[PDB]
Amino acid sequence: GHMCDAFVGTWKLVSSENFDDYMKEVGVGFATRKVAGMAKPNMIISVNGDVITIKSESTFKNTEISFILGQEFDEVTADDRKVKSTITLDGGVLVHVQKWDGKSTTIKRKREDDKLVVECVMKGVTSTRVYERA
Ligand SMILES: O=C(O)C(F)(F)C(F)(F)C(F)(F)C(F)(F)C(F)(F)C(F)(F)C(F)(F)F
Ligand SMILES: O=C(O)C(F)(F)C(F)(F)C(F)(F)C(F)(F)C(F)(F)C(F)(F)C(F)(F)F
Repeated sequence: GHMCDAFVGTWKLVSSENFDDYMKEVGVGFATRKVAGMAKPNMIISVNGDVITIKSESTFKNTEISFILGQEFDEVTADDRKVKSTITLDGGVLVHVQKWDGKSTTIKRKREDDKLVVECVMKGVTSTRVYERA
């Protein structure tokens, strides 16, 4: 169970680019966009056998997803979309696709330098969020 060894630990947000535009394209409502943009989340990534957990903690809301690489699962996103999610390990990157309502979005969680970078894409709109170790 070593696929995710470069991701495990705790992380805190450094910077965010185009995040509100990404959320707009996804369809997130105004108030959720404003709370999300204001959060300084702490991310916890952990491995228990085959099951990986990604937890995001912020002042007003936490999320927690647990999954096996390659196995589709149900996710209720923070903006309350009911999506079908699959996360795979491709070239050292966690590639997460969410499918719902005839639409898709991809969240790539990757390593760059000493950082964990989250790249979100919806119909050509890309957000880049950089985390440092907590
Ligand atoms: O509208 C809500 O219910 C909310 F709580 F404001 C929220 F925006 F969804 C949120 F969950 F807090 C959040 F900000 F989106 C978040 F916590 F999920 C996040 F985006 F900050 C993180 F990065 F933690 F996921
Ligand atoms: O920083 C991250 O870990 C993240 F993955 F980029 C994310 F911010 F959590 C997010 F997935 F983009 C997101 F915030 F959850 C969201 F934008 F997708 C959303 F729409 F679910 C919400 F509602 F939280 F904004």
